[PDB]
Amino acid sequence: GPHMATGQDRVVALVDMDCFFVQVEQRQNPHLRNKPCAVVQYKSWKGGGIIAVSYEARAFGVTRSMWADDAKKLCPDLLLAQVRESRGKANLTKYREASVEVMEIMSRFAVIERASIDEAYVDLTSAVQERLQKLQGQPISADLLPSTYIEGLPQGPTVQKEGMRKQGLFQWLDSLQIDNLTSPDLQLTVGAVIVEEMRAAIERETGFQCSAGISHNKVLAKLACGLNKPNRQTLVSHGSVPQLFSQMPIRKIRSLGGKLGASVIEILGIEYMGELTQFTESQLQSHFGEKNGSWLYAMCRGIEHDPVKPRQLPKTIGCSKNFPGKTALATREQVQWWLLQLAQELEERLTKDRNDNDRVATQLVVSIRVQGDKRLSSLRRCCALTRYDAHKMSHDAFTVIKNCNTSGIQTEWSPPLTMLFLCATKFSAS
DNA sequence: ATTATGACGCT
DNA sequence: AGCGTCAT
Ligand SMILES: Nc1ncnc2c1ncn2[C@H]1C[C@H](O)[C@@H](COP(=O)(O)OP(=O)(O)OP(=O)(O)O)O1
Ligand SMILES: [Ca+2]
Ligand SMILES: [Mg+2]
Repeated sequence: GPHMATGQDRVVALVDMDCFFVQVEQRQNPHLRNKPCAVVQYKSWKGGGIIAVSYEARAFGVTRSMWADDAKKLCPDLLLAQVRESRGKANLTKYREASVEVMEIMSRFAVIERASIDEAYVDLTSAVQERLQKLQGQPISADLLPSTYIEGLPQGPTVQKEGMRKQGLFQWLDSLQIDNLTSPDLQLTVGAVIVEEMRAAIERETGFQCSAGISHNKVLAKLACGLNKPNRQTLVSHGSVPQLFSQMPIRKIRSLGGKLGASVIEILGIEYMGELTQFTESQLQSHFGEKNGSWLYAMCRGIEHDPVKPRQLPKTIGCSKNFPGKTALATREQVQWWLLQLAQELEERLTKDRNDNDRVATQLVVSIRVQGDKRLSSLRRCCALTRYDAHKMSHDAFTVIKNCNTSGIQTEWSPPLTMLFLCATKFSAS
């Protein structure tokens, strides 16, 4: 009843760029704009691996992870842009720098948590309170929400999508009580107005379009964001949760896309998020552990407490290359050359990071994979990172891994290496 | 023969 | 610490 918390204390948004790497390439090369196009890395093997796909191309069934030669079978006129190559490896600098552009604009509106290269969570709670004071009990015009969907509406008593969007919006605004400044539905609505403004600013100043979700926590904001893409934003109210979750596959919720989600389905014999409400907190804890059990118990009711962490910069800077099939490194000279290439890119990124962000990494992590292992990493060892120098870093990396060489021969490397990975971590202010 | 990342949890 | 999971 009156003591039962409802997880409506915050307004949280998740902003995610539409087909991000593609938009970066389309801004640079107008010939790619408004075309079925994809971004690919490498080229020799099957025309390269697709990593981002424009919405026009998705209509043909082109997807991420598809080989470009295969995508071309679905979409003969597919245009491609290739990821830059430096020191023999894909170099993602252009996209990282474009990411910074967006993150800096968002940070003008509120504190953000960088969640990936192309998305950030936003805690809008305080910004909403402020805007509410400005409004002075003034109603919110639908004009202020020109790209917003209200999940679950319209309902009750309509052919085209934009018209549906507006009907839903009008039902929502018609029911709002703007008299109450602590009304969670009102707070979300004002949050959506701010997110419209943030999204407009992003597009004006970068050229990039994005989608967004607005709700009361990160998981719902994230789910909302994906409900209407591209170039639209979705508000998921506390009230919409029971209907939304009643047919929502468990795997769609962030963190349940893998083995745990699979275990939830298997052990409990259920399919949808809403079916979780029927179990006690202790029951869920017994199957999935104290922490997961509590989290699932609240989450299936639309409640989640993870804070938007104030962190705009990545916590690690890493460089990685796979050496698949026949290209696996089988000589010490090979291993040393590629560690150097990786270390050189890393030094470059580290030096720029130190200048821009006044911090220095203190730990170097070195990871490899050996031919045969089905695991991402076979071995992960750390050493001290005392100087931003590529030759030293690569020499150190070699030293920590050199014992993995089964070969009785000094020159040879066995079993061959199918992945190398250098990662700088444990930053300190400088 | 996706690849190149990046965060966080467990013990 | 080194490993595993989940994600973009
Ligand atoms: N598995 C991956 N491997 C390599 N790069 C990836 C991978 N997943 C995502 N990326 C890169 C390319 C994407 O443009 C960018 C953002 O990813 P993501 O948000 O999942 O999709 P997207 O922005 O391309 O399309 P959407 O409009 O569906 O969000 O990160
Ligand atoms: Ca995206
Ligand atoms: Mg994303």
